[PDB]
Amino acid sequence: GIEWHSVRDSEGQKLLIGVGPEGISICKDDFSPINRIAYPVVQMATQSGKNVYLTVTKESGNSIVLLFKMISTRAASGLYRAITETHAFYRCDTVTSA
Repeated sequence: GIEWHSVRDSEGQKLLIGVGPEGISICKDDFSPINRIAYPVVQMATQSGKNVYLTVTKESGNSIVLLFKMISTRAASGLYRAITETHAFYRCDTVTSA
């Protein structure tokens, strides 16, 4: 079901990002879980060439940025689209009586 994307963190550690129904899943290359990020916590998503940045809200109230380095601009666009468009499936909104 979930589409896993190959990324590298700030240090260079190989990770796997899984975009699912509840949110973002961060794992190691052997799929061992590390952390999970729910979509309401995700404030923003940014793409700068091969890189993808995420603005995450903390339970404290403040916002911090997560960096994900990728092999190509098409790989980054694939992860950016996954976070942005599976949000147009998570966060739905329309009129009823038109």
